[PDB]
Amino acid sequence: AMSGEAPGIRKEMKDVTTKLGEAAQLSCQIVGRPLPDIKWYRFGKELIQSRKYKMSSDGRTHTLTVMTEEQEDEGVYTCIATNEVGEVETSSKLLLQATPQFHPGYPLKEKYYGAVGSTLRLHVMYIGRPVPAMTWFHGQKLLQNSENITIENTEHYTHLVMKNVQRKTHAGKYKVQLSNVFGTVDAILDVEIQDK
Repeated sequence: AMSGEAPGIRKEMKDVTTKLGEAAQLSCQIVGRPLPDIKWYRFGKELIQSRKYKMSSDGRTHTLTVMTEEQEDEGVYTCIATNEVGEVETSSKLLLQATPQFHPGYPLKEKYYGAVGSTLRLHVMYIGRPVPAMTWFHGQKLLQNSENITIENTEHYTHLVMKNVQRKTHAGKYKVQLSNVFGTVDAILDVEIQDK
């Protein structure tokens, strides 16, 4: 006809939390005449329906189902509703839940070796949502950022860098600890310094 109604949001998308590895339903209501066509977006790219991204619409309620497998599934999801009259946009975030766990796929070795006088970097990949409190220990001493020690913590890893390693000062056992509301986990790394 002469007139159609551009898609209108009845219920906007809301933030959703789901256990990592389980299904996540992101839903919203948008109404238009003609009925709106739905597209889902992720990092500026259109999501195409698959087994991982299931898409449901009855013309009013639009739901995206994400079968979470990895931490990277978390984040922004955008639903765009369109018709000849116009288009609307709505976005929300997916929050994952996972007990702190050292990343399988990047197994930690028992012993690590640092050349004398060189910098040693311990790069530990982990799985944990929400991002866990991360802590490093050398013996019974809690590691803190300083001139020769730096610790970069990310939602994907905890990175310890030690400058100018010497056997008397840097050799020994190290403990990396990850903790969140769900639980805690730790690993012990045996560091040895080799003259070279």
